[PDB]
Amino acid sequence: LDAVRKRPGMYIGDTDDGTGLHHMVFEVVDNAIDEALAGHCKEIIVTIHADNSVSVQDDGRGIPTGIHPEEGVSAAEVIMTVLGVGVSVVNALSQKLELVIQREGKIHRQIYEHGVPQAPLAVTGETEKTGTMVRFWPSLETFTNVTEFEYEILAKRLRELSFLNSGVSIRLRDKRDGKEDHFHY
Amino acid sequence: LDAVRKRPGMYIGDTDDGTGLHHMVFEVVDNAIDEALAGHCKEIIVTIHADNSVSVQDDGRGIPTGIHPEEGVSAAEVIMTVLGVGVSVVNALSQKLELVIQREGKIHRQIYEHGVPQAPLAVTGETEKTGTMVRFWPSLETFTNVTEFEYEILAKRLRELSFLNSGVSIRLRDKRDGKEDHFHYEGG
Ligand SMILES: CC(=O)c1ccc(O)c(O)c1
Ligand SMILES: CC(=O)c1ccc(O)c(O)c1
Ligand SMILES: Nc1nc2ccccc2[nH]1
Repeated sequence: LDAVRKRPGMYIGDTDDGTGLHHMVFEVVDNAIDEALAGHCKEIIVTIHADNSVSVQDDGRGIPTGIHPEEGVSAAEVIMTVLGVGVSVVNALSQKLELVIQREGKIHRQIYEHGVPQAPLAVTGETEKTGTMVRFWPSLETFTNVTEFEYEILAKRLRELSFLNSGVSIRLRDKRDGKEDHFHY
Repeated sequence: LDAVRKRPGMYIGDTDDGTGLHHMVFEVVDNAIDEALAGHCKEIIVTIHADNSVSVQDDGRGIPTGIHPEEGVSAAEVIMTVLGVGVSVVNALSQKLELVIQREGKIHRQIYEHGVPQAPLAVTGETEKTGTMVRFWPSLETFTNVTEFEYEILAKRLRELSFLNSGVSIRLRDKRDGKEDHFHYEGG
């Protein structure tokens, strides 16, 4: 991931004018859409939190949790840490990232800081539901000037995606001012 | 460097009791002694700064600055970013690291933060002198509990090192209180 950390702008886009900041959300949403497509309910929830983080949930199968035979770590960790530009870019440029996977009757959790896992992916409980959730806090060392998520930039792109991905429900929620939308074709 | 960032304790040692913290200085000092040994004058200066950073400088040839054919970056950057334990561990576990190389009449400067170079190695000026200087700020995200450099730990070790490295002048300076030492054994 140091190649991404060296030149963030080349992977995510301009880190000063707000282009890169919002692309972080869109990269995560692309992965959530693929997961939503192969599930049953087919819904995604993008939430802007009051502390300037964004969470993207899907209700799909849950991304794979088993150990990757080559890398020797969880398959999820390989997705989050190894080089669509990839969510590993988003992880590398996030001062914190929380991963939650609901799969095969179990809830799995992992925390990253600047792309570095704080511990191995771990089973934290039981559940009937399935899906994946990523909440990330953009690194304020990387992202300058425009540091706050504008609602309408996200709403605009998610609207475009809802037409292209006709089977998927996309909800957008802003916890700062209570604004919300529901894009579905 | 992510392998070091994943488990800092495995590379630098205990990051709570202060032993790992001081190992950061001694790893850089071992590289400075290697560079000093290649010259004739051979002086090293270790300085504890008032902001709890430590600088280590030598007056040797200066570490290589040319672009590495495979890696596509300066040889200096390769040394600082590719995995004693190596300086790349020190760089990875420093919230800031400043590199200054004087070589072939040119001053070269580069800044790192948490192992990540902020720009490519750059010729910023001219010089009659040669040598390498590394100044690092230990990462407070990694190093907990004991976060300040004890003068006595460094002074004791540098004194021991002086007797193994003949002709190498080792100066220790503490800018917090003005305390300084000069270890120079000229045996053989
Ligand atoms: C990282 C990843 O693969 C991913 C998949 C689904 C998600 O809902 C998400 O937020 C991230
Ligand atoms: C890391 C390295 O090669 C190095 C060489 C000389 C030095 O004086 C120093 O502080 C570091
Ligand atoms: N603050 C901060 N920035 C970092 C960049 C890479 C790895 C760890 C880091 N901690």
